Amino acid sequence: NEKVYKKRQGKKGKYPSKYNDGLIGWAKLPIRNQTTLDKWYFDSDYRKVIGVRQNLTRKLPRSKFLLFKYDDEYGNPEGRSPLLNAYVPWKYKVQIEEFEAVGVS
Amino acid sequence: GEVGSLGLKVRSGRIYEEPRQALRFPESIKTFQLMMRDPSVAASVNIIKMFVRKVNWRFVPPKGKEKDAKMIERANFFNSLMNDMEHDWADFINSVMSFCTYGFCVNEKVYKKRQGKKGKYPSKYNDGLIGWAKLPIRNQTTLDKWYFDSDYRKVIGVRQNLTRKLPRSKFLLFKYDDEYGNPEGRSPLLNAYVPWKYKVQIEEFEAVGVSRDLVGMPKIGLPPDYLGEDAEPEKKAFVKYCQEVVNDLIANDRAGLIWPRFIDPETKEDIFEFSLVSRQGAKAYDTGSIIDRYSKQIMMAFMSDVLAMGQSKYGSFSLADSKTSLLAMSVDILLKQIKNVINRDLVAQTYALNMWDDEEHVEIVYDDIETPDIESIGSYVQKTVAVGAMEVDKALSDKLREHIGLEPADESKPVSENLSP
Amino acid sequence: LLKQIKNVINRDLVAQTYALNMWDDEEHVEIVYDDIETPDIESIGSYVQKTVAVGAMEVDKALSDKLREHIGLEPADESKPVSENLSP
Repeated sequence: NEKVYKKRQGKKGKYPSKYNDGLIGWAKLPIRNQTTLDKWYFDSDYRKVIGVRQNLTRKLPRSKFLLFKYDDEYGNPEGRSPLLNAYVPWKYKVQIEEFEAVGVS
Repeated sequence: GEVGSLGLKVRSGRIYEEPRQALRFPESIKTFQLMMRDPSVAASVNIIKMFVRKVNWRFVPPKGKEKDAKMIERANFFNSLMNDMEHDWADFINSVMSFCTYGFCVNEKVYKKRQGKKGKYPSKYNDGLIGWAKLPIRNQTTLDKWYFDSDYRKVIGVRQNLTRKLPRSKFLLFKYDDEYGNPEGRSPLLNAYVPWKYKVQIEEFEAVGVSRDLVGMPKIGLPPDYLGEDAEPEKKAFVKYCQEVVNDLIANDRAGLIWPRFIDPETKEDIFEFSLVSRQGAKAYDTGSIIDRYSKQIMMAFMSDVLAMGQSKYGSFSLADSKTSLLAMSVDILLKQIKNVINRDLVAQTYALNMWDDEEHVEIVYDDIETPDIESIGSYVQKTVAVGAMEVDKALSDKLREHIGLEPADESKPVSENLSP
Repeated sequence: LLKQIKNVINRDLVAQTYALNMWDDEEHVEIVYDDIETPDIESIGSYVQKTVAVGAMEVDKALSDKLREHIGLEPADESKPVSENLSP
């Protein structure tokens, strides 16, 4: 979620906002989708490299976004989706269901 | 003196304890991924990780000297610096929780100095004190060889494949069931390997069998002269229509058939033969019951019956309760192991290296996974204090109130009397 | 999962908001979450009512606020109390 910071509070424009205490604030993206991120930029020895592009391309730096890790184990950016440990039952369930429907037909 | 040695296997640096080739580090990693693929194993080793990552940690001075200002300020500094790490404490617990999948997890301590920020590892507390940052972390599949020490006694050192060899005192080792002092410990998957293999085999056989259940498929019997290339164009059209029937026929409402038929005068049998393929037997073994039995055994191995059976009224997830479940007790053992490792390791290193050099150290403590049965605690207190016995003090008054979920009452703001009866 | 988001909050937006706006204070401001559903009042009700008459609990504004918030109310204003003329 690439953070976008609205500036001096005060109607003005760019990303309009209530309050006029001329203080920094947030607006717009977040947003973002997982099908756009192509490459994750590393950092020398691969230690602590939280940066990725969004491939036209919109390569973003490390400190510009929030990343949420589900079951981060080896400190990999993608983490581990809960769907990972449900692949085997699903694949078995779907095919056997599909054989049943064909069988009735 | 150590007249003997706890020589475990010491084959070629790699620990050859496990007599099965598959479950040794070069291939044990794959084997563990394969077994992790299984649903039952995944959920059983996920609930334990769940329970560990559920509780939080807060540094506490020892039983005595808890009123000393030095100990209190040391606890405050320890907690603040724990929050000062670039990876949160919960993230460290996450990285450790590879614990279950392999039985060990290395974590090289990377210290840090505030130095008024402006450094490699920025901080937020300007005191110029030593601290921790970055790794921990580390991967189990990278460690190639474990370096021993002469008589094999107390040699916790390994590489991470000039070289990248790490020293003994630079990383923490979290072993599961260390009995022979083997660095890899013993992953819980080891005593669940066999039921897993049986279940996966039978399940694959069952899936293949379901796939090849060709009972009831249409079979068309044509005379050999029909099949060919020199066959008359009409016969070719006949075969083509039979192909269309085979590939398209369903059980819709206009389902039917008009087949040619001719009982040959000789042999008294029809030549055109349309029928459904039929089997004259039944499968010997009932695979479903077998797979259910093996799944039950797998859940028994990790003592995670609550996953299938459900929450029973004879158990609970509260350690402090008298009805603690077996799996909760295992989680307690794991937490105690983590606590002891942390205490003898990095806390001691920070206490010594940073100077100070005080005999008494500060330990880390953990709360309960779930609060005990509130009603039972209330009943106990009511039936034991109104007679005397337990003396009411500040300790009970804060313990029960935090069991509710609050923090010790602020006498500065009591409740009004007007706003009451 | 809820705690995990709170942990990402450490380096991320609030720290960015705090640091960029300057200030540079040691203590930070943290985000919290409420409960998914209200706890069972009957156990809570049985607890307090049968343990304050013996002692243990020290009655506090926090106690009188959490208990009243469980129903769904807000901390009572002492300025206006409930009347007694009707209360028979």
